[PDB]
Amino acid sequence: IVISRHVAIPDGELEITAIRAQGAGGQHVNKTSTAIHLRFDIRASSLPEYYKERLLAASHHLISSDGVIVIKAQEYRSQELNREAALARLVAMIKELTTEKKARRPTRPTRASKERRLASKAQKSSVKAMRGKVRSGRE
RNA sequence: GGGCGUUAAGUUGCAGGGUAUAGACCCGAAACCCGGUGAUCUAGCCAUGGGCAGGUUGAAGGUUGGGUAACACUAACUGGAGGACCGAACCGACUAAUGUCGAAAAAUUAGCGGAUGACUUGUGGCUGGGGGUGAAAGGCCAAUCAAACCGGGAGAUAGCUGGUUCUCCCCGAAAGCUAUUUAGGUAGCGCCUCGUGAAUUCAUCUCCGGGGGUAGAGCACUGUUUCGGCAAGGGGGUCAUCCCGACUUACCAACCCGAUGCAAACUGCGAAUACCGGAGAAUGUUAUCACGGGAGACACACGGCGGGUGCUAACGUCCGUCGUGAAGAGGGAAACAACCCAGACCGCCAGCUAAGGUCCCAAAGUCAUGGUUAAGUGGGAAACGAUGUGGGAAGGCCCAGACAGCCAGGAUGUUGGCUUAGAAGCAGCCAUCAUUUAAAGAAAGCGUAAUAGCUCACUGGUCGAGUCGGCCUGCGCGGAAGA
RNA sequence: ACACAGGUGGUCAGGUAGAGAAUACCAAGGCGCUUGAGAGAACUCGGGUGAAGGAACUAGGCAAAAUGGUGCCGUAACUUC
RNA sequence: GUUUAUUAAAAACACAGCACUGUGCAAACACGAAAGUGGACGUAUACGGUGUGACGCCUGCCCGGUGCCGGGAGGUUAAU
RNA sequence: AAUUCCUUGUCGGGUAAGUUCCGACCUGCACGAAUGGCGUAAUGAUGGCCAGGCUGUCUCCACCCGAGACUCAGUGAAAUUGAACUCGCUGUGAAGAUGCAGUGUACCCGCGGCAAGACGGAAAGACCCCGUGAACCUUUACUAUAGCUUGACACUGAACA
RNA sequence: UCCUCCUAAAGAGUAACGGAGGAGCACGAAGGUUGGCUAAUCCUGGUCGGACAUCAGGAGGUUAGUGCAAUGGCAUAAGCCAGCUUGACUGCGAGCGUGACGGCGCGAGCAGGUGCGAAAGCAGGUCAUAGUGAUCCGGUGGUUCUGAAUGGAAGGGCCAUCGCUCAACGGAUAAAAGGUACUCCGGGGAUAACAGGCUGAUACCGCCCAAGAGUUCAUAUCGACGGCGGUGUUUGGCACCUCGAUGUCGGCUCAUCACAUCCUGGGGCUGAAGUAGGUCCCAAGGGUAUGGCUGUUCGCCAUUUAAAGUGGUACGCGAGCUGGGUUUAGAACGUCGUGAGACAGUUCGGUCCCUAUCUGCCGUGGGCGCUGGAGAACUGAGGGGGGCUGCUCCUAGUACGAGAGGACCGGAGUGGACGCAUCACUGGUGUUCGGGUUGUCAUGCCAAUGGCACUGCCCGGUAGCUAAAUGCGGAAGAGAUAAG
RNA sequence: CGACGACGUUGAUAGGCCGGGUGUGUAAGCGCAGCGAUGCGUUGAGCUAACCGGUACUAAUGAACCGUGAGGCUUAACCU
RNA sequence: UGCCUGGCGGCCGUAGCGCGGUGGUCCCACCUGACCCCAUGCCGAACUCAGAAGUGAAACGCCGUAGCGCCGAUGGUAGUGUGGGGUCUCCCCAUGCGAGAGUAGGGAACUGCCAGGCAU
RNA sequence: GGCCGCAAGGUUAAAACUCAAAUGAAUUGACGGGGGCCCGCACAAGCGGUGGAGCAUGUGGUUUAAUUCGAUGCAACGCGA
RNA sequence: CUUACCACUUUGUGAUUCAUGACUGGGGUGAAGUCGUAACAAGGUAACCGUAGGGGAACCUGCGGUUGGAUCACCUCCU
RNA sequence: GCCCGGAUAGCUCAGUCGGUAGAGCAGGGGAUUGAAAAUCCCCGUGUCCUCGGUUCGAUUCCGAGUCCGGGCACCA
RNA sequence: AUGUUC
Ligand SMILES: [Mg+2]
Ligand SMILES: [Mg+2]
Ligand SMILES: [Mg+2]
Ligand SMILES: [Mg+2]
Ligand SMILES: [Mg+2]
Ligand SMILES: [Mg+2]
Ligand SMILES: [Mg+2]
Ligand SMILES: [Mg+2]
Ligand SMILES: [Mg+2]
Ligand SMILES: [Mg+2]
Ligand SMILES: [Mg+2]
Ligand SMILES: [Mg+2]
Ligand SMILES: [Mg+2]
Ligand SMILES: [Mg+2]
Ligand SMILES: [Mg+2]
Ligand SMILES: [Mg+2]
Ligand SMILES: [Mg+2]
Ligand SMILES: [Mg+2]
Ligand SMILES: [Mg+2]
Ligand SMILES: [Mg+2]
Ligand SMILES: [Mg+2]
Ligand SMILES: [Mg+2]
Ligand SMILES: [Mg+2]
Ligand SMILES: [Mg+2]
Ligand SMILES: [Mg+2]
Ligand SMILES: [Mg+2]
Ligand SMILES: [Mg+2]
Ligand SMILES: [Mg+2]
Ligand SMILES: [Mg+2]
Ligand SMILES: [Mg+2]
Ligand SMILES: [Mg+2]
Ligand SMILES: [Mg+2]
Ligand SMILES: [Mg+2]
Ligand SMILES: [Mg+2]
Ligand SMILES: [Mg+2]
Ligand SMILES: [Mg+2]
Ligand SMILES: [Mg+2]
Ligand SMILES: [Mg+2]
Ligand SMILES: [Mg+2]
Ligand SMILES: [Mg+2]
Ligand SMILES: [Mg+2]
Ligand SMILES: [Mg+2]
Ligand SMILES: [Mg+2]
Ligand SMILES: [Mg+2]
Ligand SMILES: [Mg+2]
Ligand SMILES: [Mg+2]
Ligand SMILES: [Mg+2]
Ligand SMILES: [Mg+2]
Ligand SMILES: [Mg+2]
Ligand SMILES: [Mg+2]
Ligand SMILES: [Mg+2]
Ligand SMILES: [Mg+2]
Ligand SMILES: [Mg+2]
Ligand SMILES: [Mg+2]
Ligand SMILES: [Mg+2]
Ligand SMILES: [Mg+2]
Ligand SMILES: [Mg+2]
Ligand SMILES: [Mg+2]
Ligand SMILES: [Mg+2]
Ligand SMILES: [Mg+2]
Ligand SMILES: [Mg+2]
Ligand SMILES: [Mg+2]
Ligand SMILES: [Mg+2]
Ligand SMILES: [Mg+2]
Ligand SMILES: [Mg+2]
Ligand SMILES: [Mg+2]
Ligand SMILES: [Mg+2]
Ligand SMILES: [Mg+2]
Ligand SMILES: [Mg+2]
Ligand SMILES: [Mg+2]
Ligand SMILES: [Mg+2]
Ligand SMILES: [Mg+2]
Ligand SMILES: [Mg+2]
Ligand SMILES: [Mg+2]
Ligand SMILES: [Mg+2]
Ligand SMILES: [Mg+2]
Ligand SMILES: [Mg+2]
Ligand SMILES: [Mg+2]
Ligand SMILES: [Mg+2]
Ligand SMILES: [Mg+2]
Ligand SMILES: [Mg+2]
Ligand SMILES: [Mg+2]
Ligand SMILES: [Mg+2]
Ligand SMILES: [Mg+2]
Ligand SMILES: [Mg+2]
Ligand SMILES: [Mg+2]
Ligand SMILES: [Mg+2]
Ligand SMILES: [Mg+2]
Ligand SMILES: [Mg+2]
Ligand SMILES: [Mg+2]
Ligand SMILES: [Mg+2]
Ligand SMILES: [Mg+2]
Ligand SMILES: [Mg+2]
Ligand SMILES: [Mg+2]
Ligand SMILES: [Mg+2]
Ligand SMILES: [Mg+2]
Ligand SMILES: [Mg+2]
Ligand SMILES: [Mg+2]
Ligand SMILES: [Mg+2]
Ligand SMILES: [Mg+2]
Ligand SMILES: [Mg+2]
Ligand SMILES: [Mg+2]
Ligand SMILES: [Mg+2]
Ligand SMILES: [Mg+2]
Ligand SMILES: [Mg+2]
Ligand SMILES: [Mg+2]
Ligand SMILES: [Mg+2]
Ligand SMILES: [Mg+2]
Ligand SMILES: [Mg+2]
Ligand SMILES: [Mg+2]
Ligand SMILES: [Mg+2]
Ligand SMILES: [Mg+2]
Ligand SMILES: [Mg+2]
Ligand SMILES: [Mg+2]
Ligand SMILES: [Mg+2]
Ligand code: NA
Repeated sequence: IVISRHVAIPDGELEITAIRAQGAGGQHVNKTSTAIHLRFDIRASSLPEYYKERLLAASHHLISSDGVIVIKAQEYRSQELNREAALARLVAMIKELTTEKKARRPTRPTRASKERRLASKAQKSSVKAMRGKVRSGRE
């Protein structure tokens, strides 16, 4: 229920229910609801802004069209493991969907290249000057 | 000196208890090993005969004619290969329904795959049990297969269930310790019973001799803890470089000092109760101890008290002590082993009581006296809330008039000089009755930026006689929602 | 185990339509499957039909429906021709 | 094509092809206490085992480990 | 992906909506080259997905034809079964009551039918644990052993260097 | 296995997968004896030398040390330092403590032979408790022992002593790993999975204090740090029932109950202008979606609805149905393992039985009763069924509002779903009516018919039954209340 | 299945019959045209199940059986 | 017989610290010297010996002094055996036992044998 | 895309898009870790030094209020001074 | 009234073409960047052509081919 | 919820058994070069994680915290 | 001997 030094998941918006797992187990998996179905609204949730407008904007299999982080944690057996695991997946995915890429600063050409350009310009011009038709005043 | 003996009479039957070896209280395995019967189903093979309606495609090749130096190549006709196609018999078993004490220990109905083959089938033969065979599933080997069937070892073994058969009488436990490839068995001991022997032996109570370190308490000690003083040393720098700063020596700060607590692994203190002795009275069917025969038992549960663990959860678990149930009926707690009373030898159409009860179901008080409760509280629940209602002690205000009503004044410097573009009697830190009378602020809730104003705090007038809160308290109410 | 919807090798194998030992109706031949008689309810079994819609049922078009023969025209990607 | 008769008919087994490898024929190997028989009245273009499973493109690195093959120098080593 | 936990990854397609499907991306938990890798026309009672058609599979079932079912006559079983004069509820209780407590209802008795209960019937639970139980199977568990293999001795001798 | 503390309830003992530590040794001096001595740590000065070296004095009090853990001790020291020495002896041992036993432990004194001391005296190991191993089988030495005819001897015995992380430490063998989903047998609810039960940590719900947010204002709403409960819906805990069987996910069909109400119905506050909301009381009468994906409860999504409630009922219901999943035996992929095999990891395939006796319930009768007998019609105790609601319009562009927008209250009409009834319509069916038609057999033959082929395949179709077809119902009203 | 409703010769209870309806859809035979298949006339005929209105033609027969004979006792309002 | 001192015991903080004072005929104490018995893990510091000059300074002993330590009642409280009760993770009643700390207060020790000196 | 190939590939054979060049021969030069001659304290042969220490001096750097400006490779760094 | 013809239209299956598509292979340009030096002299291993293999890339290696590659008698005679 | 190996100059690491600071890289300053490389010389780096017990001494020993990969958290 | 780049 914690992300960073300032962003905290207040846990008042963490609608966890317990469903019956999918897979093997015999007569325990049929009858012991252990898959943690974690639901976590995003819009009306009291996380800081710049989180809501980013989570809702991004497209991820967990977050629904109503804007609810949906987790189906059934990778472990007992509800303590599944609850800690679903909370871990939620923490991780909110971390990952709230980290932003750094702003690529687009560079300018080097001053060495600018002077190389101007020197090539001057060299071809120095050639072209004495190139071509010569002027005269005599006949 | 010490260990073992030294005093006693054994022995032979008979009956009985126990042990030991024999199956040894009976029934009950999975299996193991022998010696044999099985390939008339089935897996494979061998030999010898059978079966495959009908309809499709149409290869190689062959002929012919081109085309080639010759091939090559190509066209037509021909021919009929194929684990080829469609499909009946035949073989099989993919889907579904039915059937599931069926018609059938696996079928039937409708569909389905192969259907000239690595096919199918008839007759006969061969391969055999840790062996056969296997287009491999651990499949099949006579409805039986991760080692067939029959007989024998064999009554295997079974620390495991189940059962144990007539009667009466006396005594009558344990589910603990220790040890265990040991935990659900067993052995010794503790507990039971039957004998033998031995002492005031043992028990109860009283007095006396005792040692504890628990409850309690305490902080001299080990840790811990909050304050305040004491605080030098750490301390930022505004200690200025080698020397340092009366300020920071606010912070920290050991100890000390004074107090405040806490502890199972703390004790400068320390009970009750148990326990060990000594002595004595009374009582107790000698209940004590030693030896000998026979055991059972070593899965205990609850309740009270002291505790560990758990969450001061569990009808949880693990201990100590006691009791009960187990192995104890009866009365009571509606029913309810373990809670309360009480320990049933048999009979009685007798009586007194215990716990519990007395209006009716249901035996007994509509008992007596004095109170409380108004909620079915009694007859389920906490924090908390409440002018519910008894009782107490005390305090405040009161016939110089008490509290509440009542028409009603309560204010000019008080926008106060005052972030003053308002915080105006009532959004500013600051204060600022500071005159007037009995009273009245440089004032609370409102337009609150306040004038425009409201009430308001306070005094007076009537009314007149109780009133104000606060505490202890007893019984109550709300909090109090479930299939 | 039964007077058991099972299994059992070989031969003969007619007419009409059909390619035909499939199939449908028949001849020679054989049998009416060893309890019946009523009634005409649920419900089950084997079936027929269905408005409108058409997989919305569902695990899944299981089932059921549908197509289905001969002759002629045509017949794509892909290909090991 | 075959399979779990009697709940699995498949992606499982087989399969033609491929490779490794043993085997010189009294073959290897197997059933046999042995004789013998199969292999096979076969002879390396053949047999047995192993793995993969038509066809096309292919099949990369490691010999440290375990196994197999080769060595015999040395060490250790049995009966005697 | 027959391999992928996160996972319903992301993207595109398909659908109005697609955890499956198809095509890609690669972050391959844990593909990978004859214990084969990749692709592949044909084949497949093979697995997944889609569309056309078709229909009672379905909203939503309705009617009808037969065989049972039901009544009559004949023959006539079975599983099960302590006994029975065999109610509901709330509670108690070896902790999910026909039987106990309290209470309410219910004249005795059949026939058709349903199946919630009688912890219904069937199978001394195939799950789990225990047995100082068993079987098979695996292996660099232990102990052996068949077989394969070395050497000595024997059958086995001679001459020579 | 052993040692120490606590738990341990003031004799001993006393358990737990309770809380804390340690040992598997060391030392011929770290023992004995005689003699002697007394710390740690602060303060003050002193070459290096100081935070802390050895140095001197004061304070202190054992707060040091005891070879090693903890406890009990220790100053007469058991601590520290010196000289001599080996009593770290040999044979015994009154008594006693502790053990079920095996054993363990303390021991004054006696005989011998010693050390220390002047001597009394002390000394058979260390301040104590840990530092360990039963028997068997053997080894080596010694020996008044035995010695298979006799003498030897081998061997055996007694004494000394050696070899066992036999540490699973009372030690089953000198010698020991696994799979079984191919399983089998004996048992257990003594002991697990589901279900039930006890509890409620967890979960869900409510309440208390409430700083603060809310342009100001704690409460329109939310509520920080904290606190008190309730429910028995999850996950748990425990193992009470069931292991001589209680079938388990989901689905379908059938419901039933609670209210902690999703809609409808009635209210309060509102940061409620109106519509619309938010929240909190009352309320269970009725209603509460179809689809795509997945086996899914769950969820996402599309589209509706007035609403798409939360829960109990063996997380209802399989002697009602399915079997996709989970769970058999086949097979494969990834991974692990050398291998058998294994995987709450996938993937393809995979037998779901029962004739209802009782209770229950849906209907339906027989007997008898109710008092002469009989046929009718009823009263009505009591019980059951039913109770849902949208849209449009008028009220009215009215109230309100700046305008967009837009009422309450009250009427009307048409729908949705549900139920009852019926066949006049629309139809379906209608194998019992009529016709068409393929093949074939027969009626001698043409014609006409009949049989059989699913009713042969079809086209129609009467009555009846029926829904998709039509009509009708939810009331209005009254009484007594709920919140208010 | 019991049951419930109707009727049992003074009868429409069922069956049949007549008529009607409804449905199917122009029967067979005959005649004509056509070589024939077929078509046309008779001919909206024929058949018509449960429906409707009637009609004793058949069957619902006289009977027999069960149920009987004034209804307990005691108290109370009256003629007695 | 009384004072003082020495040695050895009783008891082991009422019995000890701290402050203040007193002793030197005797005893004790320091002290002289270490030549000798003897010792210093170096040193007559310690021991040891031979001595007595001086000293009561320390130490020792004696008398006041509570400043401290220490002892500490009566009551009450906690706790508890036993038997009941409850509003039962803790209390109450009856009865029995009765703390710890604290309070008033106490408290500057008492005592035995022998030896010596002093005074009788 | 076609035809061919088993395959690697071959063969037939474009366009979008950009660039004002891409090229061939030949001259002069520069360069070669190309050749051939020839030379200079270039190497070799030697002698003595620098880098090592201190100092003077100048720069680079850092600092300052400025540390004035300029050279900055041989050809600046006891340089203009 | 009906018979053949044929528009329009509806099927089913192709053909071609146009636009479009996750992702991808190359290309060109820009080029300020990174890693190398392959080529140009004997470019320091001559280069290049074909072909096959490998590698991060220029390219490297193998087989064959071309010169569009620079000196080419470095212990010698007298022949 | 732990547990297996772990916390070391500026960095990759070594390395012992109480009395360790060792290697390599890198870096700096030179040497060369026209200059950057590449090379050739010279130079020095930590108290062995915040710690908390022990010991006369902590990196070598036992426990909280960074958690490195992870290992397990399975059975009906 | 190999021995890059502005
Ligand atoms: Mg599993
Ligand atoms: Mg065996
Ligand atoms: Mg035989
Ligand atoms: Mg067929
Ligand atoms: Mg066929
Ligand atoms: Mg045969
Ligand atoms: Mg198998
Ligand atoms: Mg068989
Ligand atoms: Mg066997
Ligand atoms: Mg025997
Ligand atoms: Mg037996
Ligand atoms: Mg008795
Ligand atoms: Mg036991
Ligand atoms: Mg046992
Ligand atoms: Mg205490
Ligand atoms: Mg303390
Ligand atoms: Mg204590
Ligand atoms: Mg026990
Ligand atoms: Mg018993
Ligand atoms: Mg009793
Ligand atoms: Mg009783
Ligand atoms: Mg009773
Ligand atoms: Mg009770
Ligand atoms: Mg209350
Ligand atoms: Mg018969
Ligand atoms: Mg038969
Ligand atoms: Mg036939
Ligand atoms: Mg019959
Ligand atoms: Mg019928
Ligand atoms: Mg049909
Ligand atoms: Mg019909
Ligand atoms: Mg239809
Ligand atoms: Mg239709
Ligand atoms: Mg359609
Ligand atoms: Mg669907
Ligand atoms: Mg089908
Ligand atoms: Mg069909
Ligand atoms: Mg096949
Ligand atoms: Mg076969
Ligand atoms: Mg089968
Ligand atoms: Mg078969
Ligand atoms: Mg294969
Ligand atoms: Mg390979
Ligand atoms: Mg090798
Ligand atoms: Mg070898
Ligand atoms: Mg996906
Ligand atoms: Mg998608
Ligand atoms: Mg894909
Ligand atoms: Mg391989
Ligand atoms: Mg393969
Ligand atoms: Mg009968
Ligand atoms: Mg009950
Ligand atoms: Mg039934
Ligand atoms: Mg049963
Ligand atoms: Mg069993
Ligand atoms: Mg004790
Ligand atoms: Mg005790
Ligand atoms: Mg001594
Ligand atoms: Mg100093
Ligand atoms: Mg010692
Ligand atoms: Mg010791
Ligand atoms: Mg032994
Ligand atoms: Mg002899
Ligand atoms: Mg043992
Ligand atoms: Mg043991
Ligand atoms: Mg043992
Ligand atoms: Mg398997
Ligand atoms: Mg039990
Ligand atoms: Mg359970
Ligand atoms: Mg505020
Ligand atoms: Mg509030
Ligand atoms: Mg149990
Ligand atoms: Mg448990
Ligand atoms: Mg228990
Ligand atoms: Mg139960
Ligand atoms: Mg069970
Ligand atoms: Mg309510
Ligand atoms: Mg109600
Ligand atoms: Mg009503
Ligand atoms: Mg409802
Ligand atoms: Mg459950
Ligand atoms: Mg269920
Ligand atoms: Mg069933
Ligand atoms: Mg179910
Ligand atoms: Mg049931
Ligand atoms: Mg199948
Ligand atoms: Mg299936
Ligand atoms: Mg009702
Ligand atoms: Mg009609
Ligand atoms: Mg009709
Ligand atoms: Mg009809
Ligand atoms: Mg005829
Ligand atoms: Mg005819
Ligand atoms: Mg016939
Ligand atoms: Mg019709
Ligand atoms: Mg009303
Ligand atoms: Mg008529
Ligand atoms: Mg006509
Ligand atoms: Mg006619
Ligand atoms: Mg007292
Ligand atoms: Mg006291
Ligand atoms: Mg080309
Ligand atoms: Mg030189
Ligand atoms: Mg230098
Ligand atoms: Mg120099
Ligand atoms: Mg110059
Ligand atoms: Mg090159
Ligand atoms: Mg070169
Ligand atoms: Mg190069
Ligand atoms: Mg080159
Ligand atoms: Mg290479
Ligand atoms: Mg950790
Ligand atoms: Mg450089
Ligand atoms: Mg270095
Ligand atoms: Mg570069
Ligand atoms: Na190898």
